[PDB]
Amino acid sequence: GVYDYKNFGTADSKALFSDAMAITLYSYHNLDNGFAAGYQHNGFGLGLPATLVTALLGGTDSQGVIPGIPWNPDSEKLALDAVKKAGWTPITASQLGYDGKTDARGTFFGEKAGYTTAQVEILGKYDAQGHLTEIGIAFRGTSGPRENLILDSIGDVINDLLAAFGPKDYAKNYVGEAFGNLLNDVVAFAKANGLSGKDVLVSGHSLGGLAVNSMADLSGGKWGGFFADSNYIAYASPTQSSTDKVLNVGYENDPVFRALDGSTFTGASVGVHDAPKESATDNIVSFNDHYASTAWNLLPFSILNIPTWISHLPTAYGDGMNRIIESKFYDLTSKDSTIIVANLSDPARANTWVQDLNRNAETHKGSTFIIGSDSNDLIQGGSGNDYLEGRAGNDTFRDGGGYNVILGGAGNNTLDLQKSVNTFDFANDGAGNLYVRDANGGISITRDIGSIVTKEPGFLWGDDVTHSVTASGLKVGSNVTQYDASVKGTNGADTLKAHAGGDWLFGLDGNDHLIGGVGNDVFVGGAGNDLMESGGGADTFLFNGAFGQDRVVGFTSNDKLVFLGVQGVLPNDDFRAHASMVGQDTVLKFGGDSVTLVGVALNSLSADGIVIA
Amino acid sequence: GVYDYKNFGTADSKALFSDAMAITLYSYHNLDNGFAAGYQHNGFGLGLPATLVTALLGGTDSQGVIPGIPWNPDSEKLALDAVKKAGWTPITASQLGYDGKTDARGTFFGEKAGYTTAQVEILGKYDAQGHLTEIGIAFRGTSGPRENLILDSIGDVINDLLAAFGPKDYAKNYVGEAFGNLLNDVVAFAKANGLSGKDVLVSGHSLGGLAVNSMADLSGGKWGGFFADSNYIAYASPTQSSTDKVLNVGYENDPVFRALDGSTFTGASVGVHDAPKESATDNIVSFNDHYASTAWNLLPFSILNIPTWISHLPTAYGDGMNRIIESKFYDLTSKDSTIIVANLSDPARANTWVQDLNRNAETHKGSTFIIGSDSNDLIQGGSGNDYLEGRAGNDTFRDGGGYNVILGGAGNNTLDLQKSVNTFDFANDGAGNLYVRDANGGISITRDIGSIVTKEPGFLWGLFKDDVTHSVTASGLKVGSNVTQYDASVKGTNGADTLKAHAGGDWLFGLDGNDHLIGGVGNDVFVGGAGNDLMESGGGADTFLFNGAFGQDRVVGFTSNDKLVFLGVQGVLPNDDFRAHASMVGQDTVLKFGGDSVTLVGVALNSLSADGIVIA
Ligand SMILES: [Ca+2]
Ligand SMILES: [Ca+2]
Ligand SMILES: [Ca+2]
Ligand SMILES: [Ca+2]
Ligand SMILES: [Ca+2]
Ligand SMILES: [Ca+2]
Ligand SMILES: [Ca+2]
Ligand SMILES: [Ca+2]
Ligand SMILES: [Ca+2]
Ligand SMILES: [Ca+2]
Ligand SMILES: [Ca+2]
Ligand SMILES: [Ca+2]
Ligand SMILES: [Ca+2]
Ligand SMILES: [Ca+2]
Ligand SMILES: [Ca+2]
Ligand SMILES: [Ca+2]
Ligand SMILES: [Ca+2]
Repeated sequence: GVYDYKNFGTADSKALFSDAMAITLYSYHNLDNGFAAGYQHNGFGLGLPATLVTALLGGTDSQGVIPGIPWNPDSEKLALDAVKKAGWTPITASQLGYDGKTDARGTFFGEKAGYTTAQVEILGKYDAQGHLTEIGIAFRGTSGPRENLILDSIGDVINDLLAAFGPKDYAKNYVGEAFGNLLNDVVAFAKANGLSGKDVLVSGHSLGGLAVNSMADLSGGKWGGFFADSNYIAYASPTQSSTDKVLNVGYENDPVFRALDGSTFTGASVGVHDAPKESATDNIVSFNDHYASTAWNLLPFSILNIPTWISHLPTAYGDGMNRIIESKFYDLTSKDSTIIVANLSDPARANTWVQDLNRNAETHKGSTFIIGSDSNDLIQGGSGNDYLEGRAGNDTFRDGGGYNVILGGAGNNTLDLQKSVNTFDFANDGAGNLYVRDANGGISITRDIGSIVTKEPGFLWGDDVTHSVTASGLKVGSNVTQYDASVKGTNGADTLKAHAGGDWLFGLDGNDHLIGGVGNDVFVGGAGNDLMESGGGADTFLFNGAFGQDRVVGFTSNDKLVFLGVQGVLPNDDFRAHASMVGQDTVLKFGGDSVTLVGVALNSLSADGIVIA
Repeated sequence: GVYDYKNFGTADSKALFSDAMAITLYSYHNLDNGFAAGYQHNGFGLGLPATLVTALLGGTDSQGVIPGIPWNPDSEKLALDAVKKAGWTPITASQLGYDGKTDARGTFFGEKAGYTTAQVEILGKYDAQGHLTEIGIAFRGTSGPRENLILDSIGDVINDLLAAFGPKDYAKNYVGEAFGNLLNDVVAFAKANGLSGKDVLVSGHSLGGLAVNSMADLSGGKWGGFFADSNYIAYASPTQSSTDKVLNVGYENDPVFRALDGSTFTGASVGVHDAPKESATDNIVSFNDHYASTAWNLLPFSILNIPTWISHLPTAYGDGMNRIIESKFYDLTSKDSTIIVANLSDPARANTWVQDLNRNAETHKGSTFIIGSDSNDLIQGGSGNDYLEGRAGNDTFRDGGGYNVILGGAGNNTLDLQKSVNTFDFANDGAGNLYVRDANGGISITRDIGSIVTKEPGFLWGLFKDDVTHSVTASGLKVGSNVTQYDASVKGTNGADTLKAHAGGDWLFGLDGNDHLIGGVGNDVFVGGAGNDLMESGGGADTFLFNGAFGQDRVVGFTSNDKLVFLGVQGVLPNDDFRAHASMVGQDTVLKFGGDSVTLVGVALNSLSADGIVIA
């Protein structure tokens, strides 16, 4: 998964992640709530003035920067309710025996001159019998309490500037100078509750992402080494620690994120700074109204260009990245997977195609994941290999080519092929998958998409035609575009045999024996350990999901293997990364799943006969 | 005067400038009205969020950036009405026979791709019979009509960036590209009406300042040389044309003003770029809440720090610089005079002293002018020479020493000396001038200050200090039963007088008329006043005060232990010493200040020393 961490598996990494996000969101106390709401209703162009009104005064359903407006919700109490729902309760200065500053909310404040506008939250996770099981440490980014916002922010900005322009280790020592004492009292508190360093999660966003990396840098030497094996997940940090301890998560179009290298100011710092970084997720795009805008991007991408900071705001971090966590494609992803997160306003969502523009960023490689919203989206895949997820709402998909998985989600979803129905082949396995094969051999596996739009010039001489996806073909009323010749199996073990003319063969679940003929067949073994025999001709073998340990017989020169939505594909992996000889057979391994090409020598294979997506 | 332009002289360059400002303000259509009104109420600190709310939404007495809010006044009708009160009526596309684009307000829009967000107003002044007498051309700075604010602003800023980072001469050609055809129609429309270039005023703020400079650069060679003798007054321009045609007016703490040199982006462009520039007013400060604030100024001054942009906003340009135009000190000032303008919010004004902090600027030289508001101000003159102006409102002054003029204005005004009354001498000519002399000989001439505050030794034998308020009366400073006496005086009349000092030493007040002031062996202070006066020392260590239009005077007996003091006199350029004003005429040294002069009978110029001739 993109957020895999240390040697925690997929699931434990995600749980860690969601906690870090939750405690990071709490540390801001819903300050950008008003912005988020104003933006969602108004956008970031014509209606940007109105978005900004809401950023300051919120509305009936949001609180902006100004406190005590009666018709606003109590966003701060919602912020506390939210963190508790996640399992976290602030630990009082009283429980730690801390003699430093806190405010009425229990927020801890930096200890030394020049660090007094620093903020951190210390939080506990308690079990059923009420024992402490985990400590959360969330460092607040730039900004402070609504009561002292401007003055507090000015302090933070001096600190930010010192990170870039001051003592060489300024950023590294930030947490030592700000919370050295608080953290000794935290070490004592954990000990007293039977907790070690492994039971501590450290998070924060922006300046607080800097703090995360600071503590990681200091953790080997300070606090008696107690925090050395703690969990560090930082969001939108300008810096990266010199350790291997920190997961640095951000949107590649957030200009704050990785602004420094790892704390060095460079020429890149005030422009695009998108070089690959070991600690960072390199390729996550917040597809927001700014990113999508042609007008906005006539201006230079720069941390100095304030409008670009929309991509920095923490609510879109929490909302967009949560949907990456929930995604059906999640386990396909890794740290540097290209992922496009639908983050448009309501009015831009109505007329803007979410797509990989690759704006202001190094060239994206490998497959692309586009993650929709729970509202009606317009999603456009590229000409390469795509994973498009609609989620809820009535979504419409386009895609430019290659090898794709398109999941409609809930709602009434539509795939717009933009071309004549006659340039495609359709098949359906009877188990919720519609296969679309285009004139170039690219295959899309589609689910929950009930309408296909095609352009028919020589029926509508100037021309969209809408086909329903049914068990008997694609239908325009009573008129049928037939699926390609198929043999459908069951979720039991089946023997399936192709006709001489070629068939799509659908094992579905169970260990199936698929017997090709002299024709060009398409083999979909399905889940389970399948035996597939070519029988001659130019055959396609397609592998998707947790496909099993398959055996392929009679595979030749003119045959194609297709891997799509399978485990362990690093950006731009080719077949060689997954292939070995075992005996006389070539095996291709994808996570725990495998294909054995019986009697085929590794050296006879060509990347053009082997598609990895 | 600070805004003297070409050879129009004091008064006509003032009226020119007020015209330039009036049309510059119109071009913005009151876009910053809600900010100005928000700032005045809330300030720029704790109140900054509320200030921005008003900037966007206005209120019941202002319109912010957002159109169509029921309870706002029509700030765009107010702007039209204001430009009309100023004499101007926008000229229509039909009158010009212009085939380009205009919007519902008559505003003209740029002509070519990449200039479509440029805006200009073309206006006409008409006489009593309705004949065109003048054309005004007012280019809009960054921003556009409210209906399209953001997208229009993005275009403008792209233009700003190309001014710095684009083709050489991008700024020079901007008006050529944006409005080349419009200008041809304007030439033809002016010729049609009997006008030449000299009847054209060109103005604009920010990017419109850049546009003033572009048009000046191009005027020689384009549109047939027609506007080569036009009038060019640019506000807050980041650039300066390569010509001698443009008055570049700006606040020195405005980060946009002079950002480029004169079109070149340098290291200083992103910081302080306060180098003297021939075409520009180098030393005018907007004393606003940002400038005042120690916390804000922790942050580096840069066009890249958006808060510093408070000093850029047009209403504070119109309002501050109008007070400059109106000042009783106006005609003392020149292009590079140090001038501090009171621009504080209502909450900042009650507790912040207006003073020359010299923040984020080259060291200020010469006398300092501090201009107040029509509210109650706190004004702090420096240890050098100051001209302090309260205007209306109940004002309070402090001043750190030197030679000063302090005009209280209307209201109940107070001079706070911050030390014992015993360290000052006081004199009064009976004509409204109260003179305050400190322990070092520094003189302040004050008018319309009815209260003097002193800090006196108090309880426990001076451990504690008392603040005592004295009333200025005919017989002295008075506190209850205690009178602080004026220094011994002889007062003349507004006709010709002969006045004689007693040997103990007197202040000799000639007043109007040509007076004969006879000093004695004591230390006298001579104030010939208006008219041509004859003043003889008599010996001792004497002081001769010259202020205003002091006439042609003759001083006899001036020696090495005497002192001349020029205060509030014409033609003192920043940091002038006497040598810029001194010549020999036969046996006599002559000092000249505009049309006024002092002749030091039989003193040789080369025996003089700056110690004995104070110029302020
Ligand atoms: Ca803070
Ligand atoms: Ca990237
Ligand atoms: Ca694709
Ligand atoms: Ca959706
Ligand atoms: Ca859907
Ligand atoms: Ca089966
Ligand atoms: Ca199977
Ligand atoms: Ca076959
Ligand atoms: Ca299988
Ligand atoms: Ca504009
Ligand atoms: Ca200056
Ligand atoms: Ca002074
Ligand atoms: Ca006043
Ligand atoms: Ca007289
Ligand atoms: Ca006289
Ligand atoms: Ca004498
Ligand atoms: Ca005289």
